[PDB]
Parts: sequence; structure tokens; C-alpha cells
Amino acid sequence: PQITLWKRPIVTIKIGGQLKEALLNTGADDTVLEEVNLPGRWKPKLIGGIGGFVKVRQYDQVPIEICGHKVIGTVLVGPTPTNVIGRNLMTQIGCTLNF
Amino acid sequence: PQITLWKRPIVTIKIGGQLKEALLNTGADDTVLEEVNLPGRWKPKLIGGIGGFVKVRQYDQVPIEICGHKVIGTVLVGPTPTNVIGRNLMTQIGCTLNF
Ligand SMILES: CCC[C@@]1(CCc2ccccc2)CC(O)=C([C@H](CC)c2cccc(NS(=O)(=O)c3ccc(C(F)(F)F)cn3)c2)C(=O)O1
Repeated sequence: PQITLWKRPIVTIKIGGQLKEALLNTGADDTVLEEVNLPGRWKPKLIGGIGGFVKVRQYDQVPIEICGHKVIGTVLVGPTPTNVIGRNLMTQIGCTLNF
Repeated sequence: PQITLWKRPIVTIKIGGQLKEALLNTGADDTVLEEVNLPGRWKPKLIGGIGGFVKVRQYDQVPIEICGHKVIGTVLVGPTPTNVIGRNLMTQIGCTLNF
């Protein structure tokens, strides 16, 4: 689809058997979620944002279906305000900016 | 143009007679810059980010030319991991997401 930017570009995702909403964020290198329950090993990561730095769990090779498109990649889990889909996943669904 | 997301979507801007680079950020409601020297009155604002909250100066009706497109809108000035162009300005240049 084409999505305009008069409102937040929020989409429905399925991850780890759970349904969430998340923001398509071209400013984010990475994908950051909260309150998801991912299986298996992870490693600590620190990421920077507006407001400071955040400690997250880094989970690799995680299946996630984003607006009906199945992809796999790294998902960070930690205490973000809104769920964010970053460029690491947006490239996998073929998303571009256009003006 | 069309811009893919394999790298950060960075564009050149002119604001207040100075040249900067900034990140096209569909996750950001607002536009946040640093090191800009804007004229005249401003109001304090607090904004939330993934890592906490930031105190910024809010300047209204600021001319800014973003990749050669002249627009006007609110610009927030304060700390950020990088200069960010948010949806408030991206709608004015007719930017959309497409997948
Ligand atoms: C003004 C934008 C503020 C924003 C708003 C988040 C939000 C939205 C709705 C409701 C509440 C909160 C959006 C955003 O992209 C980030 C930053 C980048 C500016 C962000 C988002 C996601 C992850 C990261 N960390 S990172 O390691 O992937 C990373 C670090 C730095 C940058 C850089 F390009 F900005 F430098 C991009 N990515 C940062 C942020 O900190 O919060």
C-alpha cells in the first residue's frame, strides 16, 4: 500500500504468536518492541534515542509478520514508549519513501 | 525522488541561512534539530523519545527548505542523536511510505 503521514504510520504485526501494533519508523536503524515474549537466548544491547540510551534484549532471527508480509530479523525488546519497526525490517518488505 | 531504506534517509536542508543534514523520520511527530540559531521568540517544550524526555525550544512558522522544497512549520531545537525531520514537515513535501 501507499501510506501518507498525516497520522502515525501504525501497522498490525504478529510476532511470537501474539498480535501487536507498531510504528513504521524510517529514522530507526533497528526494531524495538515491548511486552513480546520471544523464546530462547538473547544478548544485551544498548541503543541510543531521543532522551538517552535504553537497555534492551537483542533477539536474532525472529519471525515477524508485518502488515501481512512474513520476514525474519533482529528484534530488540525493552522499555520503549511505542513499538517501532525500523529499517532492518522495512527493507525486507520493500518499503521506500517517495516525494 | 524515491528513497530506499538500506541506508539512513539523510537529506540536505537550509534553515536560518545555514546548511545542515537531517534524517527523514516517519516515526517522529515533530522536527528536532540542534545547532540552528533561529531568530525571535520561542516556547519551552518537552518531548518524549525512546530513551527518555528532552527539553527543547519550540519555534513556530520557521522557513525550512528540505531537499530543495520550501516549507514552513514548527521546529524544535535541542539534543537529539541526529537532526530529525518529522511528519509535521514531511506532509508538506508530500512524502509517503510505499510497499
Ligand atoms: C522525534 C522522534 C522521536 C522518536 C519518537 C518515538 C515515539 C513515537 C511515538 C510515541 C512515543 C515515542 C522517534 C525515533 O525515531 C527515535 C529514535 C531515532 C531518532 C530511535 C528510535 C528507535 C530506535 C533507536 N535506536 S537505534 O539504535 O535504532 C538508532 C540510533 C540512532 C539513530 C539516528 F539515526 F537517529 F541517529 C537511529 N537509530 C532510535 C526516538 O528516540 O523517538
